[PDB]
Amino acid sequence: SGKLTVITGPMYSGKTTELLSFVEIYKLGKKKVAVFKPEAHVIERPEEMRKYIEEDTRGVFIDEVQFFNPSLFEVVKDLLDRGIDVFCAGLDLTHKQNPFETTALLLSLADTVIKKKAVCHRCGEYNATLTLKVKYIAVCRDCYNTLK
Amino acid sequence: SGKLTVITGPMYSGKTTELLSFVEIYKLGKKKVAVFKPAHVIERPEEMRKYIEEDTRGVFIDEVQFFNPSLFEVVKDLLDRGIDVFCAGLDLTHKQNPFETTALLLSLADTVIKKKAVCHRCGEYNATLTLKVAGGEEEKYIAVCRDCYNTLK
Amino acid sequence: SGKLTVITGPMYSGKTTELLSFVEIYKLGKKKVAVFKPKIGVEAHVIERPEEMRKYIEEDTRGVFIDEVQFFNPSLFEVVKDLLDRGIDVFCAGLDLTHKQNPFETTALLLSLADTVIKKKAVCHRCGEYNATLTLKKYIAVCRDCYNTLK
Amino acid sequence: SGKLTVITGPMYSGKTTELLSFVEIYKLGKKKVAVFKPVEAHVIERPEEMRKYIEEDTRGVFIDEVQFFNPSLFEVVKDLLDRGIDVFCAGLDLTHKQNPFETTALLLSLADTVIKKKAVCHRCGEYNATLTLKVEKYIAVCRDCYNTLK
Ligand SMILES: [Zn+2]
Ligand SMILES: [Zn+2]
Ligand SMILES: [Zn+2]
Ligand SMILES: [Zn+2]
Repeated sequence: SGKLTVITGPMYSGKTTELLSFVEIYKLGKKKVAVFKPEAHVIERPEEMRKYIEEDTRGVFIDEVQFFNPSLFEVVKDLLDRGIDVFCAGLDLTHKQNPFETTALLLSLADTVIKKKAVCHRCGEYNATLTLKVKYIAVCRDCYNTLK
Repeated sequence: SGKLTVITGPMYSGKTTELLSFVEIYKLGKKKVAVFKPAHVIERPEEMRKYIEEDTRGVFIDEVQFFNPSLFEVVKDLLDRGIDVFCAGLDLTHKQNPFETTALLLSLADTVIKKKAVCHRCGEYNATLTLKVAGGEEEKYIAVCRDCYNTLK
Repeated sequence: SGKLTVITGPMYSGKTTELLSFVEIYKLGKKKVAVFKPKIGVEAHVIERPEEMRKYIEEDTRGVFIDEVQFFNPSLFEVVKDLLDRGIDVFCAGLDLTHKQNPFETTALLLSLADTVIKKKAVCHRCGEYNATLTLKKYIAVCRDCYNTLK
Repeated sequence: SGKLTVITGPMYSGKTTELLSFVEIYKLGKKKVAVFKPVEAHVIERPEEMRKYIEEDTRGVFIDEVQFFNPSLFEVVKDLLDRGIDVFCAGLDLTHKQNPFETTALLLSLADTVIKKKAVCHRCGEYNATLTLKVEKYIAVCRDCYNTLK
């Protein structure tokens, strides 16, 4: 079976650079990869991935998954079932601290969860877990609460 | 502020014994804790209020799958008040669908711990799913890897 | 091949309990385990030397659990490796650093071998925060800032 | 105080880019950082040479290929943590004969966080390589493949 890794955290936490880190490890090992965003194939629906996935593909990499429809749950469970490893990067929470549904569903399915931190825009510590509106900023919980 | 740790995985993955690892650290430290299951046995997340005091430094909640998704805001508020929260629950049902309350708390978590069980079928330390099977020997629930889930279920 | 998991942290960081959390999952799963501790599966076999483990391991044994590894001879590194090569999962708990913040060598060597590392924290004795990573001095668990205020 | 993160694994498991990724997060957050090897990056022979490149401003220090530094790096890193500086180190945990690299082992002891990286196994093509093997070239392999090839 393939395994699912989900990388998550606020804006500016290094999510996409983590994602393409694994992309690099797979390419180095000479595994065939397919990379998607909402060199990546820019797609509207999760059902568009099949067209860029070959019999040969052993890794599928997905960026900004919060923006995909939740049907990506089922398409990823299917790739896993076929023995394809899947890596997904996206925001866990909105700027109002509500979950992004597609990331939540993927977090439930994940074999491995990576939570990434950012530098806090207000206090400067490497301890920021949240995204705050106004342009977007990454902040820790305490700073989020004092800023609104 | 408080930080949220979420322990999850399939049945028989040791998630309760794990959250007790955490209760104990706090007791050893002479800290006041409040422990909940669906340890006080409550029905609604809004009932935690009654058992949490001004010097409660840690909140521990088991079987989180069985609570209403309002637990998300209950926990968010505890974190903002500086109280550390530890939650254990199942991530997926025997049909491999997400439990909503667990999925919400994983989005909010500072730290996620994914637990594995022993695969009931192939024997390896690698089971991530729960499956309902015929219960003639010991309907029953078993923990399986994905390969074995697909073979059996 | 077997997998190595190492749990480390200061005193009072719940390392022993985490180790039993792993024993019990093998037990529920009907796997045969062997549990060891050093001379300072329901029995913890108290043994002096890492080479003494072989006498309690049957062809059948699928997981090996070792507590307080800092007190074992560093030969534990080769004995654990052999166990991995024979398809047996090993889980080890111990202190990473002495009360003087020097590495415990055996725990150090096991960390380089580990497939998985779990770093555990205690409640800070001075501080009250869930952030102690160090042991001090009675022994007391403390965060790095309080360790420096106290000594 | 600062916190120590140690990134480890076999060759081609992506340690260097993992470390640089943490550099980028810091640089974007407008923290002053310094990088070292056996935002300015310095090549240094001894760990004690970091001292002259750390300013009162410096909030992150990033150190690569740590298996080649003297074990004295442990106490240099301890001092930096004690002065409020965060430290990220990346280096090989095991040599190609599966003996510990001493310097990494000690930093693993000091670490607050440990990241173990995996490579794709050169022999069986899986994402499960934890070991390095001299074959002269070096390759990454799982334990099972290592023992199959020697
Ligand atoms: Zn802040
Ligand atoms: Zn199985
Ligand atoms: Zn303290
Ligand atoms: Zn292999």
